[PDB]
Amino acid sequence: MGNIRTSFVKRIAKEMIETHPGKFTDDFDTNKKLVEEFSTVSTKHLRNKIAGYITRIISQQK
Repeated sequence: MGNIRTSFVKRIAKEMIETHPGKFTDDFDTNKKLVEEFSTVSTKHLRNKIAGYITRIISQQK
């Protein structure tokens, strides 16, 4: 096996979301704008995974 390496991405997500408590609106558009109003992640297509990640956390949270 090797290293896991994924928790750091989760930390970036936290930093991005937690800067604005507009959380748990369980909509893709909401999380989209939530990401775009902050955005601290490199790689433009990686933003997609971030937006989906938020939505995923939210849907499982409820």
